[PDB]
Amino acid sequence: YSKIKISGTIEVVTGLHIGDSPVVRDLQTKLPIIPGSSIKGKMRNLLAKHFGLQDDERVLRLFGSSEKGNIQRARLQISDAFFSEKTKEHFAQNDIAYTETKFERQIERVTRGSEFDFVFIYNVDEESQVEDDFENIEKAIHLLENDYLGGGGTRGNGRIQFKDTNIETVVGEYDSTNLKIK
Ligand SMILES: [Ca+2]
Ligand SMILES: [Ca+2]
Ligand SMILES: [Sm+3]
Ligand SMILES: [Sm+3]
Ligand SMILES: [Sm+3]
Ligand SMILES: [Sm+3]
Ligand SMILES: [Sm+3]
Ligand SMILES: [Sm+3]
Repeated sequence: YSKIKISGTIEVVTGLHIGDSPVVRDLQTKLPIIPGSSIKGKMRNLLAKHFGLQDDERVLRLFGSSEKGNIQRARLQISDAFFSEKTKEHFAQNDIAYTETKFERQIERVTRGSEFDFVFIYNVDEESQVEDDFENIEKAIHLLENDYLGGGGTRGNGRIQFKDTNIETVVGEYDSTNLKIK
């Protein structure tokens, strides 16, 4: 019943729109946010499509499902990803813009170079499957990085990168030191 914490940074590589059309924002700070659901759903679709080369246990067990029939609980809890303090300070001091509005309709985007702190929590529901689940999480990441988040994907927008990923057992004594994403 251990929990493993995956934390790191999501960096924007090309303008990010998650919804004339403003980007979604934290109510508390009015700063852009990447919702966990955005991340969850995109990683699920992508990893499903990957394996599909009728659901797959491996996708189900990490992400769960809201769909008919399913009872399987998600091992992987995905937080909202928040505008990093490092980003706020740097952009403030150097008069850098963290959003910009362009014509396609009028579209707000999070600027290249903005970074968000992210956090996944992994529940060890079945000790024998941790290694495989962690390979699959990694694969999901890589697929998201060779794809896109939110809108404007096909015109090259919404490219993000994961980096500085730290793995740590925050509940229980499960030995997670061998685990690595990248
Ligand atoms: Ca570690
Ligand atoms: Ca610990
Ligand atoms: Sm389905
Ligand atoms: Sm095996
Ligand atoms: Sm590996
Ligand atoms: Sm990459
Ligand atoms: Sm991809
Ligand atoms: Sm990376």
